[PDB]
Amino acid sequence: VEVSQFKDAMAQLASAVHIVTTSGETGQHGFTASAVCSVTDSPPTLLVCINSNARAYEHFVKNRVLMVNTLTAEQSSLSNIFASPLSQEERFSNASWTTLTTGSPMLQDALINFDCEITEIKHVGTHDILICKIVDIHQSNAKNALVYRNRVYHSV
Amino acid sequence: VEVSQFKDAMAQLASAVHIVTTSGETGQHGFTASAVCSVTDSPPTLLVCINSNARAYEHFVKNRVLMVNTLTAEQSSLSNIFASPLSQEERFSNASWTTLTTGSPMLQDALINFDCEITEIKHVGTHDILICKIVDIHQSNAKNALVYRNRVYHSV
Repeated sequence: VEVSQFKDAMAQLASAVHIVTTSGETGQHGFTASAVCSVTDSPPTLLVCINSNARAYEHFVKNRVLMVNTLTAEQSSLSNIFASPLSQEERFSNASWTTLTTGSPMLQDALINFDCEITEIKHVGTHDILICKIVDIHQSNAKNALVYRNRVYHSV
Repeated sequence: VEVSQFKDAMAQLASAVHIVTTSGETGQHGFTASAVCSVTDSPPTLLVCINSNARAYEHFVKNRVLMVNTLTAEQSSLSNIFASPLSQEERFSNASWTTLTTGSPMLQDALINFDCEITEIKHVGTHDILICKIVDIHQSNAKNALVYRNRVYHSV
């Protein structure tokens, strides 16, 4: 199918919004993602799709850990910031961060935080699939989720 | 992490809802899925996670094509029907279906329809990842999406 048609069809597919981070000597690194889903509960595992040409990519390959920080309805600016060509220092300055187990930065006031080991990497052309065993979780209660659909944000 | 904690954390992660189908001599087969996301646009590709122990599974392995039918806000009963131990005949009787290119059943009145070839299969324990090249698309306009979060349905 044509790429434009696929992009317009994908614009219809509602998705949760996450900021996926990792830790480095280069310091903190992260990116906004929608292509995240659970895989299995034996053991709890999720996947994250990543552009293998992105600035982000080799930090994830090198470290082999990541945090999935699922965003609340109040964090749409942060979503945009982590999707845009800003330095990591500027990006991270816009929220508060800690760590769980891996050292990957945990976003404070997030909807959910899944700290993961990148167990394996599969190549799918311009993107890779990161298979991620979950090793620590923090969850919120009574918060609303950020959702992206029709190229705008929503509260669910 | 504990499975119960992971399930409760996943309950917070908003997701689109899809009915994933394929075609057979055994006839039509399908299942409700949330673990679906785009992968790449070179060429347009999505993935679908499937329980390799499910009744559904070997039909997908045998046929090597599937349709992702993304649901509208009006199709929550259909979502439940395709998640429950009903015969495929009973399931399919509850909507209208056609075909695009692969013969996988296309759900009428869906939000989006992605007809796919299952290019490769990766094993991740109890689940597999189906890598799916998109070969035909139908999209709706001006409809609302079904979203699942906190174990209940939503309109986005």
